[PDB]
Amino acid sequence: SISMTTKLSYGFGAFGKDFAIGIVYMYLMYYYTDVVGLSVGLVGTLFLVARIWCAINDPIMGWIVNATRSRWGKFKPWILIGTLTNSLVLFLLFSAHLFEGTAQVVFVCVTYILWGMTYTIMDIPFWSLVPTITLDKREREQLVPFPRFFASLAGFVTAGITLPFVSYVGGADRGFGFQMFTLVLIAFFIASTIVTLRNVHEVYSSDNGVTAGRPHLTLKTIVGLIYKNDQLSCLLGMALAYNIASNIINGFAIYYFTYVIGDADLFPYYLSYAGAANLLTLIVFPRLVKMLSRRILWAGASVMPVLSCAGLFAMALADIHNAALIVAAGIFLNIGTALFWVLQVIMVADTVDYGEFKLNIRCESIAYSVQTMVVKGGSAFAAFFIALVLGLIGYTPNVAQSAQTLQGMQFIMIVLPVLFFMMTLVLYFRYYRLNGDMLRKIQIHLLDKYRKTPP
Repeated sequence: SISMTTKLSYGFGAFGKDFAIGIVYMYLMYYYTDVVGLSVGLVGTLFLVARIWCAINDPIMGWIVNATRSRWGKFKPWILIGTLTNSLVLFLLFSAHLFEGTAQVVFVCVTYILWGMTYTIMDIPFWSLVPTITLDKREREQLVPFPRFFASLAGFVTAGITLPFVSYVGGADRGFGFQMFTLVLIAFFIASTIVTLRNVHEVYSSDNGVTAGRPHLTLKTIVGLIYKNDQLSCLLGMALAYNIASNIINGFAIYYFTYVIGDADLFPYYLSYAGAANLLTLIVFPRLVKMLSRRILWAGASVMPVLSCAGLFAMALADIHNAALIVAAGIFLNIGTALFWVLQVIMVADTVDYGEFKLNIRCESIAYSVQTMVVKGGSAFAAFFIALVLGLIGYTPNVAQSAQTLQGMQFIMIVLPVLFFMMTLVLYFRYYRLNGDMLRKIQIHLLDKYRKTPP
């Protein structure tokens, strides 16, 4: 029933959506420090505060999107505004190398936080289009792999050709090449936004006379829809734990690839094989959901990175530091993250549907606001837990540290993501219920309701 054109246009939309932020996530540290000359402490504090601010802003953006009424619906206008304003703020962000002194710092602080906010404006409604397109289990399963694959491909093409571009254009003057590549990103992002706005046509969307929308809602009642929707709360917990675990693992990988190994011959192969695994598991997700249960795929999504953690734990117990083990851990982690993200989008859709069922309110913006809130709070809480463990083990900041202290810090860093994954799976298998006959019950209920309600 889903137009192949719709799948591919939403995929290109996701490509442009993530191709504009991968550069930030991946090289804003290197820009701010190696090009602009700012203290690592300042940059880290800014990143933490901004992630907290975005997490708090997310539900406000959900309230805004839900209470919106326009010609193109309640999502497309905010999608366009977000893309445009975020492109502007991105270019301004990577133009920080011009100023100096307090003028620079202030600039850097404004742009960055604005960027965050702006992207939030763009992010929530985009994904909220998913539950308004299908409403069916298999259709969602074979829909969301397109955008997830395209997001991952954007991230990996960034990691691949973002530095060669900055080097070719400008040369020496790294800020200039950065802003030129930024313009490239702006072009792709706006093209993708136009594509998704024209082609993606929301079907079962709030705004429709039959879809049980309640636009005039308070912030109190809307944020209460999160707690009242017990399944959306389960999703909140699951995704928060999974994001904390994956952020801790990614920070460990960054630390051991940037500072420790020093063998620059490895990271290319690690990235290549990780991207291969991720894109392959995304391509083959429509298959294997029928071959293997939805629950089974969630379990595997969290278990594969647990295998990666165990492998690198064995690696740390010795000092072999085998590159084969590194690439295997990366492959497993990437398979897990792909499965997780696909199932997570499908589950946000399922949860907005279950909210319309249990309650009588349809609200996609809030569920995907929860998604983005959790995406940001994951990094926030991972940093919090790492600082907690450091203070507990007595990690003086960048001063001489015992050998066993460092090895134990590494071991506990390996361990606690396993705890978070066990938490995700406990919560899933004990409280989640949207994978079987329940899903079809919700579907038939909503479809019959729409059929009976006067349009």
